[PDB]
Amino acid sequence: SSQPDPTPEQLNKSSQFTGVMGNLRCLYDNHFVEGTNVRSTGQLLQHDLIFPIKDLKLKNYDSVKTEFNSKDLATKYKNKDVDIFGSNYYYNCKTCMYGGVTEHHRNQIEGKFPNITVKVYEDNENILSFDITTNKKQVTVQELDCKTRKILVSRKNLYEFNNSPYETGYIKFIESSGDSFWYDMMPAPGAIFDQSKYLMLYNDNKTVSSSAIAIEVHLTKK
Amino acid sequence: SSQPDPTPEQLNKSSQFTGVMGNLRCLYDNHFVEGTNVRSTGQLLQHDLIFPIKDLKLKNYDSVKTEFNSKDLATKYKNKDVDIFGSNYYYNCYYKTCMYGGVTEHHRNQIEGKFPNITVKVYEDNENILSFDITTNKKQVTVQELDCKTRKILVSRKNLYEFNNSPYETGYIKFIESSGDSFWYDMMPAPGAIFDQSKYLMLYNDNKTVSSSAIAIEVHLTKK
Repeated sequence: SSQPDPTPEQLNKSSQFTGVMGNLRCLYDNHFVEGTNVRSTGQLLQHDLIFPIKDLKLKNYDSVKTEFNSKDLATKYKNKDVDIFGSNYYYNCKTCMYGGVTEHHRNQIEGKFPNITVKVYEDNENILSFDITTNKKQVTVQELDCKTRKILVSRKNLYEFNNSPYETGYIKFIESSGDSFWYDMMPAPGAIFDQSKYLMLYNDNKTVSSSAIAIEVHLTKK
Repeated sequence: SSQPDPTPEQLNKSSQFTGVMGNLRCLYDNHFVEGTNVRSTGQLLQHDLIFPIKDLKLKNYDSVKTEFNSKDLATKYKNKDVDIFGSNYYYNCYYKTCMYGGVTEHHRNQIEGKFPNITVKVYEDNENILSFDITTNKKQVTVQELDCKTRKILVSRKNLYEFNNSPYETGYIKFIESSGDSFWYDMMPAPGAIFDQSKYLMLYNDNKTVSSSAIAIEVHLTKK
């Protein structure tokens, strides 16, 4: 069904993270891997797929490897023409990511793109609202998350180079049925931030209808 | 008599076409040239005819030149009042816009009352999963007009052609006349990165026509 909302004791405290928050910020303040109608050119293990997505922008990679939480997901998009959108890392890996794959055919939106509203709450107060878009009928939650966080960094300093103005923060997605789930936007405690480990949250390749999804960002101020 | 149905190997594979499928899509997704009771105003060679059909909609052309696979066809409609319906192109049309066939005599061909319902059966991997009807106002209608109308719906409803490529690997449209005689057209582009519109539309240059009240259409596609 759906995931129970977070308890304050269930959320990571940014104040307890002592590393450089800029390592998390760089995963969302910027450009994301993007591929249109591509086909996998190989794979390493039964849980991933490699796509010939070159970086025309900064020339940081000539291909990308994405990982899924199951062999089924990889088998599924193995020989399909797909679209890719997500946050990549180099740390442990050419550049990798997780999930971010949707079937290209029949998924292209014609005409007006859907307006997905993001309601931002600070200490339970709807303080800001903005819309994001997509060109996909069925879009990965990752693409929506990425686009939302980018705006949150640019407009609300969600992540700063050192730490964050917010103690806790989670992004909640609600589908038409009322079913919801959320992601912790803050890093685990300690001085080290493992990017390859954090982005693993996107490996379920979860997708939703772009015209039937609501987003809520809940933050607590320091 | 009739054309043998296509073998899998006789059909173009969209996956082998690397250009922009949108160049083929644009030939069947919007408007088609249409003229009612017009008369040719000239011609360049012996197997074409120019008609004073103006683009009232988008103002993209003041006349149209259509080509046939023979001089006889051009001579036949040269001085007759005709109706025109077809898919036009603008890349390598000198005499504006060009086309192939699409001509039927206007007089005695106008349908009075209820227009015929031409059923289109759509098959995906040999499974009839969808059927829809198209119509026309002509007793004897060109198969170009029927093809055009069918593909337009297929693009709008089944994403037959997308901007990049297509959800279907192979695809052909088959026409069957009352006698059982049939023929088909390959709906997929030739392999490679280039799509020649003027070359593709040549399939309509025989100006083939059929009875609108005695024709069946079948679309056979294979999924990717």
